[PDB]
Amino acid sequence: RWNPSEACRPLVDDAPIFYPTNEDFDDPLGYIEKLRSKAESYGICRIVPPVAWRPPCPLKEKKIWENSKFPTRIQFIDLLQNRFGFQTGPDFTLAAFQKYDEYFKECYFQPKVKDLEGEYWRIVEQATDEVEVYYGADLETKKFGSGFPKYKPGYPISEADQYSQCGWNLNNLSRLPGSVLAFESCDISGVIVPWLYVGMCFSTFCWHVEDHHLYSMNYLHTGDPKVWYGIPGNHAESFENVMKKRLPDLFEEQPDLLHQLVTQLSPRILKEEGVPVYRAVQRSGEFILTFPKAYHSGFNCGFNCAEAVNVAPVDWLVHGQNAVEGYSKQRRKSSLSHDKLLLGAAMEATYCLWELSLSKKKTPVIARWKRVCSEDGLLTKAVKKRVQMEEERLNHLQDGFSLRKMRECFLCFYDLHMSASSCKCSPNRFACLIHAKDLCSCESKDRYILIRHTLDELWALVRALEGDLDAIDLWASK
Ligand code: NI
Ligand SMILES: [Zn+2]
Ligand SMILES: [Zn+2]
Repeated sequence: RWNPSEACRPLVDDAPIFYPTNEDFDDPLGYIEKLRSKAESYGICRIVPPVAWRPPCPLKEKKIWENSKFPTRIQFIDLLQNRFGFQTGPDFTLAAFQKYDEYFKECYFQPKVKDLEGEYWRIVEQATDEVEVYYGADLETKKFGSGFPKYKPGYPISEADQYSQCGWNLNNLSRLPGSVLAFESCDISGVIVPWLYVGMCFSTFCWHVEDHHLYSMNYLHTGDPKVWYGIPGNHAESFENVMKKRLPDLFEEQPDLLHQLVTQLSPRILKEEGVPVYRAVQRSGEFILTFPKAYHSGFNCGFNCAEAVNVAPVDWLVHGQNAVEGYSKQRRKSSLSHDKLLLGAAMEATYCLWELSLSKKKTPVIARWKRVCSEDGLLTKAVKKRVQMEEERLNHLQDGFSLRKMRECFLCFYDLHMSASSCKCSPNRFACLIHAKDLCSCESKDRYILIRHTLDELWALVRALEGDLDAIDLWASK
């Protein structure tokens, strides 16, 4: 079934590859921050851990490897570009799935990475026959278990414990100090608690971008390589347009195709249309880093098991803001509360400044928070921007609206953590301040607004980030 004479490998330049020291790996967020200047213009990058950094994998224990079940879905590789969703497949264990991957490869190819790539794109672009494969995607590490070790009390000291404490352990990455996801109490699947992906030959994750345009970190625990293609964030729009222009219209039946994640488009076609694409080959024991609003896709070269999680350093905030605004225009539901995270970061920073006031010990965390909140600080800019948005929206209404001190918009599903407009007629139903008028049609006397913080309190927060001790004192008490 393999036809190497008609291979269709695209000519894609390689994404950058990094080799961090041990010291570099002692501080994940700082290293990511430094990687930004070098690799954000690419969209993705490959990260090779220092020599001998390789955590044990609990999934390999036979109680899980042989007996733990996960569902799969069916992908028709020949239909990914030229033609809908991935149908239910059979249940698998890791052992069974590895076995079937072996069977499949031997039948199919009677093979190095580039051969596999050429054949994959041959199937996608110009299919001679139908090719179906199974994919175990978005598996929740809570039920099944994580690929990373966890600390277990009552055991002798081992390297496993050290790995379980590590910041590059994807179970710990999301809520590290410096990542605003730490201010979300719920263990959101995928976003804060890592997802597991079990792949076989040709298993595909189509073109997509992360929810809220977050950072994405992926670790390949075991198995065959995974081929990645990535688009720079600043070209996202371009990509989108090309998708509308090179598959016209697989955007008719479903204006919402981009977010369905069932469509593949060759990097060849993207390059002919002027969209820069970069390539990475992820092998077991390696990381793939994905930047805000950076489209990515790819496929597996055989049986493997990967883990993925989100992270949100302060420099993401801007993007994040944009994202939810976009969602509001798209009438799409959010996966998290942005204002909650922003406010959380602001209050944490304010607390650190307040601690500096009392001449308490200066810690690396306190330092990091301080360097992002002055007049020029990124956090301060984010908060100030948000507050300005609130002021403008508030000004547009409250003609008799009335206010009450303290949830999605009924119309655009905007998260209402900060403020929510409602009426007497319809309690338990809310609108964002943009669509406050669209809620009811009642007279102003019956309208009103739930508000978490008065406007002067918010401006006080902005001032506190800029270093006013009275404002700092005020917000430290919250
Ligand atoms: Ni992703
Ligand atoms: Zn709204
Ligand atoms: Zn009303």
